Amino acid sequence: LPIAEGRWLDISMDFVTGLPPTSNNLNMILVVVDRFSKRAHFIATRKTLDATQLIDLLFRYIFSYHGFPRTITSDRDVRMTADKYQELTKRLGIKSTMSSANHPQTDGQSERTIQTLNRLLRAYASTNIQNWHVYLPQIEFVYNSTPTRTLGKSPFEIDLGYLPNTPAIKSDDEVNARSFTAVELAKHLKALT
DNA sequence: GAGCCCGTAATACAACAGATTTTTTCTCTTAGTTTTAAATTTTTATATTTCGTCGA
Repeated sequence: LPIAEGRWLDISMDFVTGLPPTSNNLNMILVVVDRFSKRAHFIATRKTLDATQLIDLLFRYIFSYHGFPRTITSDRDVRMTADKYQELTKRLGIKSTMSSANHPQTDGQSERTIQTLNRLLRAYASTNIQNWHVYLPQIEFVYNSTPTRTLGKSPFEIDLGYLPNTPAIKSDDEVNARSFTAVELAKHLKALT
């Protein structure tokens, strides 16, 4: 699919199920992957919270509070083939670009994130049933800070510039400790783009 | 060629592809039922076993 845009104007998301319940939360995987920077957010949820009517859009917007996208790529799921979802996205100026009747490879990068997520979920899933909903933000923070392979830079520092706290600045420069005056961010952030 | 060390660095290969209940015999395990044979008495002559005691 088209390569990249201005910091996740193209985006992907998908669902996987089979997760064990903790508070009647047996979906808990609404993974949204910031395709350009591969920031790859995923927020806990459930099947019965919404069906794209009341609360699904609300945490979709609290994710989208950090920037509206311009293109979705998703599956033929009933939570996104509804008339309510397509029309609201059209009024938002954001395309749908659904899948092709059990062809999840259109959502490949989100599903590849899930494949990376599942291993880390098993790593952090010792307390499988009792209390583990605190681990998804932990898995997010670990996975974003870890450098990938296809780009050589961690997806956290690709968009935000700097790395998270406890600086372990590499031997390139001090440029990854970019937390200072913001009027010159545009030039080098476009260079990183 | 010929190989070796070591230090980087490419490199095909595979996982994400809704998850769960059933379906049909089998095989330990563990608790409830059923039929039946057996623990203490008389007893009667027979015999052998094994104690138990006594004797010069």
